[PDB]
Amino acid sequence: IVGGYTCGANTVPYQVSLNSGYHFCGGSLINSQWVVSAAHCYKSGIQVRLGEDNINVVEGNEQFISASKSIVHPSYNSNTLNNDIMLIKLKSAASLNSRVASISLPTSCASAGTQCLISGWGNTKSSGTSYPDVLKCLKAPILSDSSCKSAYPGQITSNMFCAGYLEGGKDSCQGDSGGPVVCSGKLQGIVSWGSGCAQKNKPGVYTKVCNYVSWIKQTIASN
Ligand SMILES: N=C(N)N1CCCCC1
Ligand SMILES: [Ca+2]
Repeated sequence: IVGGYTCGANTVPYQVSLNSGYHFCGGSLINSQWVVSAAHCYKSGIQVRLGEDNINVVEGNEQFISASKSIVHPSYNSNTLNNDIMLIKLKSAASLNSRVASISLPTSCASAGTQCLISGWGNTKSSGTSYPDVLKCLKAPILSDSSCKSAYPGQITSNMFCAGYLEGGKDSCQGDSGGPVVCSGKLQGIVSWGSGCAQKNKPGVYTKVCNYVSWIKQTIASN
């Protein structure tokens, strides 16, 4: 996250870190046994880390649980990033409390102008590299579809939205991928792609979760 603030320990209780020997992507806990992340974060050998603040220090609220099954969306296209969503099943259920909690799925899609919270452990610089150890947060609005399409001609599908600031300076960045965009207490986006980080006229692009609720629910019911 570029241009954000330190969230505070366990203030984003649905945020997870995906670990394969190191943090590589975020995700969101949607019930006690399932996480949703970005398809472009897929790899084998995932450990899900819940209850994290500092990802390099054991602070006492962590739960570390291996994945048993990953499911990339059937129509994910790695060239265009259309349908950039995956589900991860945990080998055992997490123990839910005030510091480790699920986030609700939306019943309706959010409109442009709605303020949302984006969070992650990704790079904090738009030039160069500095990775934080503690969770960072950013408040940002959903942008109109017309603004989003004008920023990225030919690249925005109905399964994507833009959020952030056209003036630059505040955005998600590398290592934030897969993490949550929460608006009015519901999961509306997944950190997906963008051009650089925090550049003028190049806002972040997010997977539009409201289009996937039926697939999520059906998949969880059957796996
Ligand atoms: N929001 C931006 N700029 N991103 C998404 C996360 C990876 C880098 C590009
Ligand atoms: Ca920790």
